[PDB]
Amino acid sequence: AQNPNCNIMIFHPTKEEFNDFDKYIAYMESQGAHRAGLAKIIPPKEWKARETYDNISEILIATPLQQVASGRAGVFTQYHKKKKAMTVGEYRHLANSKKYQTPPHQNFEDLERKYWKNRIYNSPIYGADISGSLFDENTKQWNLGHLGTIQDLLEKECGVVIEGVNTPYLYFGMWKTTFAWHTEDMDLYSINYLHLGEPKTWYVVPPEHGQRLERLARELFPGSSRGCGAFLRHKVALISPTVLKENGIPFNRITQEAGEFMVTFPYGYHAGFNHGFNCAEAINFATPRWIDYGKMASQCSCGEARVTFSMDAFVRILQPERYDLWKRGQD
Ligand SMILES: O=C(O)CNC(=O)C(=O)O
Ligand SMILES: [Mg+2]
Ligand code: NI
Ligand SMILES: [Zn+2]
Repeated sequence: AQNPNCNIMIFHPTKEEFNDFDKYIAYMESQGAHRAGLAKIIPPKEWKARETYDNISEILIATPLQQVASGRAGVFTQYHKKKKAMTVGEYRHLANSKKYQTPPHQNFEDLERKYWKNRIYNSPIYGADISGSLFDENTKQWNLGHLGTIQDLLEKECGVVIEGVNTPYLYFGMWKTTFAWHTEDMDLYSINYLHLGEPKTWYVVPPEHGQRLERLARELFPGSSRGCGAFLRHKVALISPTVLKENGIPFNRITQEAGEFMVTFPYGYHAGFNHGFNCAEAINFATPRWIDYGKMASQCSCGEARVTFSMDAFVRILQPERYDLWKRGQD
């Protein structure tokens, strides 16, 4: 069995290997990359996502989210307070202000220590989940706006044509902006490209050990657990690496820098934080190996998780017994 310790693998494809996205994902899996839940892909040196980032300041962040924390430094929840719209240029200035800017630090490990010690005492503002793309239309390789759609994968694998679309989303981050512990909708893959700016630190639990994380989370968030049998679908809970280590949960960590892709694999729980002003782009995708994970994915039916239009068909076709109850949560 390849990669039996479930380490995060880093890949350096040549320009020739960067032509066929599906084929390269399958190659990474042949080497055991999926066992970690997360892989890093460094694009060939010839490749670029677009020519410059000099003209992005007029993108609108219609609903910036202030991420307010409750709990203790290593075990907390966050809620998202909606703020007034602002442009990317306004947001960048805000991120760089004395109130929100990255502190002085020695290296990524020192910054990680400062994040875990101090995150809860601040409420950073995240421009998340903005439909759109920063890939140039002429970028032919690994262009996250030109991937094969999950609807077409389901149709190719299973023969059933379904409604729905699959488009990318932009994330504009600042110091301490946080992504809570989660898997993807329907336990899909994700791919994330860090277009510009400061790094993003990721934490991930191997898919084969995801239920260990879920059991800890039920212990650490006991009211939330009673409220919903899949409350990590709410994307609000944080647990630090120190706490994970104290409770014996297998995980790994890695820092993504600008110009790098990360791939999350089906049922790979992940969480993380941004080091400073940055912009990422991400989208879900599927392969034939995902289908069995989609069929088994948990679902939130309490009403909190509220998701996209396109998840309807996935539930309806892959999970017909759950469909009725899940849809009641959606309506
Ligand atoms: O970058 C972020 O804030 C969160 N992104 C992801 O969870 C992803 O790409 O799957
Ligand atoms: Mg612009
Ligand atoms: Ni994710
Ligand atoms: Zn729920």
